[PDB]
Amino acid sequence: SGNYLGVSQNFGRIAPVTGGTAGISVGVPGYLRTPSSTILAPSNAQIISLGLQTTLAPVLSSSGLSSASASARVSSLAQSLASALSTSRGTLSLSTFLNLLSSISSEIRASTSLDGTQATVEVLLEALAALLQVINGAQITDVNVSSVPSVNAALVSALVA
Repeated sequence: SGNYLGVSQNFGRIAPVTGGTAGISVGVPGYLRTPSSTILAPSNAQIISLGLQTTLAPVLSSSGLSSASASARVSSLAQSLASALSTSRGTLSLSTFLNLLSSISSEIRASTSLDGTQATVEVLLEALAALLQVINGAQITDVNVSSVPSVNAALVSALVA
């Protein structure tokens, strides 16, 4: 129905008693349980915090030093589980996520271009981070590694170029 001027000037005591029928999906989203009733409520915001958190991690943790660059990627792995405890299951996409991981290596600079000696150690630090991110709460199937370009094949291609 329509609460616009309540169709009569008496509407000042008639709240918006309209809305409830959600099409063929009466309170049952499942595939897209968005945390607000507004189609894409994370309107290139919260869904981009899966980038912005690690883009700004070295910027907020006092530059891209030999602790902050690990902290940035470890923080994304910690949010991977925390996002699974929310609407998601620690996943996003299968080919579009690779375009993210190719940038996530570039912005903290390790696991791309300069990758050659520190990157040999980082393969064990992120093999541990992939086990730590499940030790954090283990939702049974919650450890995405894509098909190679997952900020992880770069740590081997650093030492075995």
